[PDB]
Amino acid sequence: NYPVNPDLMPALMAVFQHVRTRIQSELDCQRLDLTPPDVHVLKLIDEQRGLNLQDLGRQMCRDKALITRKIRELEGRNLVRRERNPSDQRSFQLFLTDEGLAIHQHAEAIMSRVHDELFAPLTPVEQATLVHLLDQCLAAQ
Amino acid sequence: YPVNPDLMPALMAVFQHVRTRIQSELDCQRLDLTPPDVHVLKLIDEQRGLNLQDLGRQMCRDKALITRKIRELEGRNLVRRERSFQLFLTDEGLAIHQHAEAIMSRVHDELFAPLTPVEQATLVHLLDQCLAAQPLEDI
Repeated sequence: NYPVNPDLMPALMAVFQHVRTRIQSELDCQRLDLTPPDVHVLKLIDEQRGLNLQDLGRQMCRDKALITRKIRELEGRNLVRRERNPSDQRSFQLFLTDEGLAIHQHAEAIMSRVHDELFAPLTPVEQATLVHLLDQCLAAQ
Repeated sequence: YPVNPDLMPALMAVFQHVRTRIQSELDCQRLDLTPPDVHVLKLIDEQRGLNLQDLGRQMCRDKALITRKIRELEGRNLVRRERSFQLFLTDEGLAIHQHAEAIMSRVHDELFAPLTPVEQATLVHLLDQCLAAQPLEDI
């Protein structure tokens, strides 16, 4: 618990803003009509076939009400589909339509490209130092 | 230079932590706002005369979604509109915004407090590094 440097909050926020700006710009130029949260959601559904709406919201630290609307949005765009769960058949399983999987694979490709561009100016040690300091802030909360 | 696999996840984790803390704090102070609202109010305050299209660009969200958010903030008497329409905070908007601002700095202070003064200064340098490549050119 030491005094807080005044430049930190503004500096952190400028990085967050620069990242979403650059990502959005590359997403829009490939005309995917997706935002980072959408890409995030498709990625989680693909990596866990049969993912549950409840588990989706939990993994993302978001109220179910929010997650349901986003899913509703993606379903309305034919990127996501829901099907009654066979097991306890009281839940609903999430799956990517063929279009959703395709758009997810392309969005991810541009994501890793933007990531490389954003952190390239940083040496391997500078990056690891950045990860470590960020990690220490969180671990002490 | 290879890209560290844990860097974006670390940044996203910090983003998530800040968002949930701000939300929680806003709920405790009963300001009836979400983190995105705070962000919107901050951009309008710091860029006087901002129009719907610019706000949309900075939020990285489409005009349709941004239009709805502003209509809600107008109905709540926090924002007012005035070839393009400029956005201004109302007196209530300025005050609510100032509340959010205090909550914002408190959340960031708790996040950074555990770091030593040297770790903080170093964090700032690394963060400055993550910003757009070498620009400056006066000649």
